[PDB]
Amino acid sequence: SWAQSRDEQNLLQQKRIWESPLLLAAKDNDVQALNKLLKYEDCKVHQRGAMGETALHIAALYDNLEAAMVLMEAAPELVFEPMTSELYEGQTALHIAVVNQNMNLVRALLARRASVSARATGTAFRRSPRNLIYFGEHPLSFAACVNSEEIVRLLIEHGADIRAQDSLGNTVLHILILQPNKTFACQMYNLLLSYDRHGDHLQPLDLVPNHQGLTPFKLAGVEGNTVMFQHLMQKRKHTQWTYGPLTSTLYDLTEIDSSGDEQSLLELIITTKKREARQILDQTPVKELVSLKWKRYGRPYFCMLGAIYLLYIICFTMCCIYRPLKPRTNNRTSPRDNTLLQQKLLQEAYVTPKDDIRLVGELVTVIGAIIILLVEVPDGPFHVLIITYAFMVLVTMVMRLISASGEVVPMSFALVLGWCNVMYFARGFQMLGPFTIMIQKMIFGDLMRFCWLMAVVILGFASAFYIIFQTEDPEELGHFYDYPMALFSTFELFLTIIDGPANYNVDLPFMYSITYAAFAIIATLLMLNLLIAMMGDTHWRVAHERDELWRAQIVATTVMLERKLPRCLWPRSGICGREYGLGDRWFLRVEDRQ
Amino acid sequence: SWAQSRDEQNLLQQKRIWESPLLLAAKDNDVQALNKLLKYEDCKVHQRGAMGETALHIAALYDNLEAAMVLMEAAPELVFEPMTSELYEGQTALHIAVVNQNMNLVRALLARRASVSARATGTAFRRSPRNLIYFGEHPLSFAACVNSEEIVRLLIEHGADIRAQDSLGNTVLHILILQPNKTFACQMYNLLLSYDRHGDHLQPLDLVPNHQGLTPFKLAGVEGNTVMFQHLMQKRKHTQWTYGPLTSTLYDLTEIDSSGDEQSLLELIITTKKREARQILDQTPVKELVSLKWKRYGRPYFCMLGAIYLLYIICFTMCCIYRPLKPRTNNRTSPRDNTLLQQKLLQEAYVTPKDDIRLVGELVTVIGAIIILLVEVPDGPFHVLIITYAFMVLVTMVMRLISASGEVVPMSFALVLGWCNVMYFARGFQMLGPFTIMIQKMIFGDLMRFCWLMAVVILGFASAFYIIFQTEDPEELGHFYDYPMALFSTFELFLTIIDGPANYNVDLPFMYSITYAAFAIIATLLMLNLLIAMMGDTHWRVAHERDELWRAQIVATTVMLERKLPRCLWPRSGICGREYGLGDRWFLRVEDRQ
Ligand SMILES: CCCCCCCC/C=C/CCCCCCCC(=O)O[C@@H](COC(=O)CCCCCCCCCCCCCCC)COP(=O)([O-])OCC[N+](C)(C)C
Ligand SMILES: CCCCCCCC/C=C/CCCCCCCC(=O)O[C@@H](COC(=O)CCCCCCCCCCCCCCC)COP(=O)([O-])OCC[N+](C)(C)C
Ligand SMILES: CCCCCCCC/C=C\CCCCCCCC(=O)O[C@@H](COC(=O)CCCCCCCCCCCCCCC)COP(=O)([O-])OCC[N+](C)(C)C
Ligand SMILES: CCCCCCCC/C=C\CCCCCCCC(=O)O[C@@H](COC(=O)CCCCCCCCCCCCCCC)COP(=O)([O-])OCC[N+](C)(C)C
Ligand SMILES: CCCCCCCC/C=C\CCCCCCCC(=O)O[C@@H](COC(=O)CCCCCCCCCCCCCCC)COP(=O)([O-])OCC[N+](C)(C)C
Ligand SMILES: CCCCCCCC/C=C\CCCCCCCC(=O)O[C@@H](COC(=O)CCCCCCCCCCCCCCC)COP(=O)([O-])OCC[N+](C)(C)C
Ligand SMILES: CCCCCCCC/C=C\CCCCCCCC(=O)O[C@@H](COC(=O)CCCCCCCCCCCCCCC)COP(=O)([O-])OCC[N+](C)(C)C
Ligand SMILES: CCCCCCCC/C=C\CCCCCCCC(=O)O[C@@H](COC(=O)CCCCCCCCCCCCCCC)COP(=O)([O-])OCC[N+](C)(C)C
Ligand SMILES: CCCCCCCC/C=C\CCCCCCCC(=O)O[C@@H](COC(=O)CCCCCCCCCCCCCCC)COP(=O)([O-])OCC[N+](C)(C)C
Ligand SMILES: CCCCCCCC/C=C\CCCCCCCC(=O)O[C@@H](COC(=O)CCCCCCCCCCCCCCC)COP(=O)([O-])OCC[N+](C)(C)C
Ligand SMILES: CC(C)CCC[C@@H](C)[C@H]1CC[C@H]2[C@@H]3CC=C4C[C@@H](OC(=O)CCC(=O)O)CC[C@]4(C)[C@H]3CC[C@]12C
Ligand SMILES: CC(C)CCC[C@@H](C)[C@H]1CC[C@H]2[C@@H]3CC=C4C[C@@H](OC(=O)CCC(=O)O)CC[C@]4(C)[C@H]3CC[C@]12C
Ligand SMILES: CC(C)CCC[C@@H](C)[C@H]1CC[C@H]2[C@@H]3CC=C4C[C@@H](OC(=O)CCC(=O)O)CC[C@]4(C)[C@H]3CC[C@]12C
Ligand SMILES: [Ca+2]
Repeated sequence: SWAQSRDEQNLLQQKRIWESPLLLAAKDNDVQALNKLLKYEDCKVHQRGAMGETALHIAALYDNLEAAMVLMEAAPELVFEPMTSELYEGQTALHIAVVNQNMNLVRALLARRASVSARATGTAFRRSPRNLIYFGEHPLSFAACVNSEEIVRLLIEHGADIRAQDSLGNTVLHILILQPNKTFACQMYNLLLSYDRHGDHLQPLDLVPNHQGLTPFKLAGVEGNTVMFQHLMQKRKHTQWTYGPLTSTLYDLTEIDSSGDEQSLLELIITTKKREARQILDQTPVKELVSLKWKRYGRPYFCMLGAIYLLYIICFTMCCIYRPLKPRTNNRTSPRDNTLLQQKLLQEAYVTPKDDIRLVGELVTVIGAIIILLVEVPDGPFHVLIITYAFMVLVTMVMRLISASGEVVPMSFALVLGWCNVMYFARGFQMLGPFTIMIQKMIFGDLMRFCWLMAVVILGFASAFYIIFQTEDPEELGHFYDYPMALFSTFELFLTIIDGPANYNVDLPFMYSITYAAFAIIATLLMLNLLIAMMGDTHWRVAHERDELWRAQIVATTVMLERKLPRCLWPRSGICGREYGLGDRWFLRVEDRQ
Repeated sequence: SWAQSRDEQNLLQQKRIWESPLLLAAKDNDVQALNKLLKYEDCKVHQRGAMGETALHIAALYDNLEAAMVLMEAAPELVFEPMTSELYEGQTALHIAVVNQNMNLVRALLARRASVSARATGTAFRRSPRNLIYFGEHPLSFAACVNSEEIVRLLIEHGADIRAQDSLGNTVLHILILQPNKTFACQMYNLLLSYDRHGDHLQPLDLVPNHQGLTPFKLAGVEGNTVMFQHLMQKRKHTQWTYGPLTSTLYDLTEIDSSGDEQSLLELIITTKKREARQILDQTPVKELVSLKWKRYGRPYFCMLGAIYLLYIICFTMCCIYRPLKPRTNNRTSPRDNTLLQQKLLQEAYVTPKDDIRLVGELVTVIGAIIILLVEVPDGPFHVLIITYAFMVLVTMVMRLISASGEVVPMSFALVLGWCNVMYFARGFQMLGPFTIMIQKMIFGDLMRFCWLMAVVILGFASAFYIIFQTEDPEELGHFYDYPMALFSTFELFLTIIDGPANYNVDLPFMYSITYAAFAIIATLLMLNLLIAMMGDTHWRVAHERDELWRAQIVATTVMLERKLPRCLWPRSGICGREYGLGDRWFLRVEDRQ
């Protein structure tokens, strides 16, 4: 929709050029006709195009130097004209000569005092998936992103503010981080810091945030720019001594580690969707900072919560084992009625000393399910499972108070969710950590992507198996006696967890042997070993990147564990530079051998 | 703890430099202030730093030649001063100029007669995981390890004993083996043997042991230094003739093979924790020595003990098959009482001729279990299993004497441990050898690393399955009738070795179909095929390094088999050089084609 609208405008531009003799003589290098056209009376010099363009934009756009000069002595006021469309709003001819790097034509427009502070506020210039370039809004931003060091030196001299911000708030240093050629942005970043030699009317230029509060150093980490991260990090390290093949380097940790309640660089890499951003975790101030947080104050407090959680689930288990049950009051309805016990009423539930021991163990599992809904809910997948466990304990709390039949259904969800959250505390162990990443990527990327092909095969054969045995007696082969049991039996024959139905004392239907032989080939052989082969490649991919997926679990745990525990038992990392003559900062010393 | 203490001392050094005008003028190249400071009265020349350092240490540490010379004519007695801390104790300025390779400043301190036998006995110089360098203690050791051939020639002339030993006992040749740049240590090893041209007041320098009794040749094998092993081996080989493309080389085998009761090089590579040390087993005197020990005297005596052990386990088996049993004296307690035989008392056990044949077969399995506890216990995993077997035979010996019920529990351990020690004698066969390395690395590296995630899933669903069927009659579906049977049934449904519970003649509970369908997906599909895919990569890794893992089993067997058999049936390997005019040594001839 948006692309089809944009394509009809770029074809409409080439029509309006082709119709106008003025614009066609500018597109071509036709200085002959531009003489003869401009000597006519009134000439339609200020005629508009499809993009809002003028004649002097066209000569700048097609790199026609000789046609662009003749239009400037004819009409000198075309230099001050922006494009007036919606898709190129504000773009002047000084932007177009800067992008095309027409070095001779930039000096011409600066001699005609073209404004170097004109903002290209269109929609082909926004940072968006619709646009292939994001060059900013000012001519200094366009020249820096095309790697034109001569034009950047040229129009800073003519007075381009280097501290200018576009709509997103990005300065010229934020935009250089977002460019795809990362090597040339490192040479260009240094050239723009050789300037800013002014009065420094705020904090210096590499410390100015955009509208999301990111300085250029944090934006190089959030976006995943590892080349511009290491280049910007060398302003922060500080070599103490060099003793042969040894170097004691002292890193800064001011924007990397959490100062107060602001979001630090470790909190922003975890809370972003770029897979490239998790390459910053392997960098030389950040790799040593996570190991200090984890080995000292993270792994003690994570194996302490993990052992308080085991004693909570064993206490919840034994008060589901010893739940109150009484013999059945009624008589059996049908011969298919197997239930012979029944749960007690609330009055008769607690009338013995062993019921008072259970009442203590039941108050603990209620209090612990309220504390989960005060730590977690007023704020990944184990967020949802610890909340869902906490509801199921309070759903079966209500059913004990108002005496309601069917407490086994909230308890059975609470047993298998309460026990399978012990898998959360497996990221404290390096050899057990990414096992839960394999269980995640097999469920939400292999099973939830191939169950749609199994539910087709199960519904096809369970309906065939049901009507084959629909005339038969279920007291011999009762696998398919009604339709929900034929679906459950066919799901079990698929996974080969119950044996195939056979009697050998009666004559089975003729279509049974043919249908079950076709079933056991497409279901048990072929489509069950597709899934085992799909999950075998998911295992291989995760176990290959095994140690970098564990370190992203350690960062996310330490960030979680610090913002919820009180500050008095979480010391700040590093050495404080007050009483060593280094400032107010917090340094991390790294000694290395080369 | 130790690292946080070390970091606060290296920041305290940079503060005390920055405070003192004397030390700050030495850190910088400030010969101006050092003139004006030293001309003041008393100057605090002997002022101490945070590391125990003086002013002349600082100028040596920051490579300031012009500042270090002015401090020597001012105070000439600063040359004889060690650092006085705990982390740099004994280090002089002559060590610091040697490490930094300040060639002009070393000749200055030797002109000021700095002692070349001063020991850097700190804690930043010990061989330790805390330190990134191990350079020794003397200036000759520091210069040799930084590959400075000019300083080593310089201070041997000024009288550095080349035969000096640090606290670990290492000479200058032991320290060169421990260095990470192995190629430059080979050039440096030869230069220090061009010296030792003295009276040779003990055995020569490449034969001097440290405090663990290792010469440099054995230390290059224990540490895994294969480059310095082949370089030191060429002093031992001896070419006899060269007949075209043929070479009869004669190797020495004095330190490689076991002379007496001392530990040889093959006994030290097996008994070390370096994985690098097992690369020495593929070297040209050592690869041919293991094949001679195994093909001649190892494989006969290992297939002879392996056939005496089969006749021992068949004899132990048939006296467990024919154990004394009598009909049950009591009557059945409950309908769940299935036992209808009972073991005899000791009086009535041996009263027939077939009991006298068994008594012979039972005395053999008692004697053979005592001999195991006289060969093995007065001294890897099959150490423990042959000892555990030997206890279980003597536990069930006691229970036969004092008549005690329950001999089936010591026997059942003794049957499966006695038979699975036949897998020990599978390293005598090259195609069966590393199969037991795959069984080891799957148990103690895959199962004991993923059973913690299965015991979470089994405890979650066995508790759910138990309370679903807790109101139901167990005479139809009795898989989960009490809680230890619900755990054993859920472990069996996990591994898919019993069929899923179904009746089809009664109505099962509603939560059963939902819980078992969720169980059969996460347990039988997903987490059972994780483990099969994890063990599939353990197979692939071991079968790749298949032949070098078999040769480390052959070395460890031959070492074991030689120190336990008497010497009269184990001939020494090689040809003795007495009656061929070669010494007292034992040579191994290798003929090769190039
Ligand atoms: C770190 C990892 C730990 C490792 C494992 C360590 C522990 C693992 C194992 C642990 C125990 C093993 C159980 C054995 C069964 C006998 C017990 C018993 O006497 O039960 C009695 C009732 O008991 C109840 O009713 C239980 C209900 C409440 C339990 C908790 C109360 C205190 C909670 C406050 C603090 C909670 C924690 C605080 C939370 C932070 C009666 O039972 P019985 O009739 O005698 O049973 C025989 C049945 N049979 C005859 C058929 C055979
Ligand atoms: C290298 C690999 C070898 C390959 C395989 C070769 C061997 C493999 C096979 C071997 C034999 C197979 C057995 C067949 C059964 C008949 C035997 C018999 O007569 O038993 C009798 C009792 O016998 C006993 O009580 C046995 C107890 C002691 C056995 C050892 C005694 C001498 C040990 C000293 C030296 C030990 C060695 C020294 C140690 C260094 C009675 O038995 P039965 O009542 O007639 O049984 C019929 C039962 N049925 C009727 C229900 C069916
Ligand atoms: C699917 C679920 C699977 C996992 C289930 C987990 C659930 C239970 C969770 C955790 C249960 C308890 C921990 C288990 C292991 C014991 C200690 C240990 O070695 O762990 C860690 C050290 O931990 C330490 O720091 C030891 C020093 C004591 C500090 C406090 C420890 C708390 C122990 C109880 C005091 C509590 C006080 C309240 C009283 C109850 C070692 O971790 P690592 O170095 O990173 O290992 C990586 C290397 N590896 C993998 C190769 C080995
Ligand atoms: C009421 C009782 C239960 C209540 C709580 C339980 C509710 C569920 C718990 C947690 C769910 C909430 C977290 C979202 C999923 C996490 C994964 C994710 O981050 O993104 C995922 C999108 O996610 C989805 O696909 C949406 C989920 C659809 C089904 C949800 C309900 C079905 C229950 C499910 C029953 C499990 C079936 C087994 C047994 C029946 C994308 O996948 P990925 O992981 O990011 O990458 C893998 C892709 N790769 C392979 C290409 C690399
Ligand atoms: C991925 C998830 C899918 C899982 C698959 C299964 C999910 C199903 C989940 C639950 C279904 C069971 C609910 C329990 C209540 C019982 C009512 C009932 O259904 O059966 C009733 C019958 O009526 C029917 O036959 C209804 C089924 C019609 C065909 C199924 C199409 C729906 C699937 C389309 C989805 C397509 C999307 C998938 C492909 C893209 C009762 O059966 P009866 O007792 O035998 O009565 C017969 C009367 N007679 C005796 C006269 C003969
Ligand atoms: C097969 C697996 C693949 C499936 C593919 C689909 C192809 C489908 C092909 C054919 C299906 C067409 C069925 C024909 C109708 C017959 C009518 C009838 O009732 O039977 C009669 C006998 O009839 C016979 O016994 C015929 C014997 C051959 C049947 C087809 C064998 C398929 C060979 C495949 C070779 C390999 C090909 C594949 C290679 C990979 C009556 O017998 P009855 O004893 O009285 O039983 C009635 C009992 N009842 C009354 C209770 C109901
Ligand atoms: C899980 C356990 C599995 C294994 C079961 C082990 C338990 C039984 C163990 C061993 C039982 C007996 C040996 C079995 C094989 C026979 C000989 C042989 O070929 O082996 C070896 C030669 O062995 C020789 O040296 C033969 C020359 C006679 C010397 C003494 C042999 C002892 C035989 C009885 C006299 C004793 C007197 C006491 C009275 C009984 C060949 O070894 P290889 O060349 O290195 O193999 C590599 C090639 N391959 C793998 C491709 C083949
Ligand atoms: C009472 C009856 C039995 C009595 C004796 C039996 C006791 C046990 C016998 C021998 C044990 C003594 C040797 C230790 C294990 C050898 C492995 C080793 O050297 O290093 C291991 C550390 O070792 C461990 O992990 C410690 C073992 C913990 C559990 C021990 C008892 C459990 C029984 C066990 C029950 C087995 C369960 C199956 C069926 C039940 C490291 O593993 P690795 O091999 O060096 O390399 C593989 C890792 N890789 C893959 C990353 C490369
Ligand atoms: C990897 C190794 C772990 C293996 C997993 C399995 C290990 C288990 C091994 C052995 C257990 C069985 C021992 C035999 C003696 C019987 C006593 C008994 O347990 O049941 C008794 C009940 O009491 C209970 O319910 C206790 C169980 C509570 C929860 C389990 C916590 C232990 C696991 C925590 C460790 C977490 C570490 C793992 C995760 C990090 C008797 O049962 P009953 O007859 O039905 O009585 C009910 C009375 N009623 C009739 C009134 C209702
Ligand atoms: C399912 C597998 C995954 C599990 C995930 C967890 C999700 C859990 C979702 C739901 C669980 C919540 C249960 C609701 C409570 C009902 C109360 C009741 O007792 O039943 C009533 C009927 O009620 C019905 O039959 C409802 C119809 C089916 C609903 C659930 C189908 C799940 C569809 C999933 C589609 C694919 C989704 C997944 C795709 C991969 C009474 O019936 P009854 O005959 O009288 O029986 C009582 C007999 N008793 C008295 C002996 C006890
Ligand atoms: C009455 C008393 C004795 C009961 C004790 C209660 C504890 C067993 C509970 C109370 C608070 C719980 C914690 C509350 C919140 C969290 C955060 C939660 O983190 C996540 O969900 C992050 C997972 C992810 O995003 O991947 C993990 C469980 C944990 C530590 C809980 C572990 C179990 C705790 C310690
Ligand atoms: C009464 C008589 C006829 C019985 C004969 C007894 C033999 C069957 C026993 C006695 C001594 C036993 C040996 C004693 C000790 C050892 C060393 C033991 O070596 C290890 O445990 C090393 C394994 C490892 O470290 O990996 C292997 C079994 C073996 C050869 C035993 C094999 C079986 C032997 C020969
Ligand atoms: C009656 C029941 C309860 C007894 C339980 C039996 C297990 C405790 C035993 C039987 C089989 C044994 C295994 C048989 C073979 C091996 C391979 C073995 O591998 C090696 O040592 C190879 C080393 C090398 O050659 O370099 C290590 C012991 C292990 C895992 C054993 C460990 C203990 C096991 C599992
Ligand atoms: Ca079966």
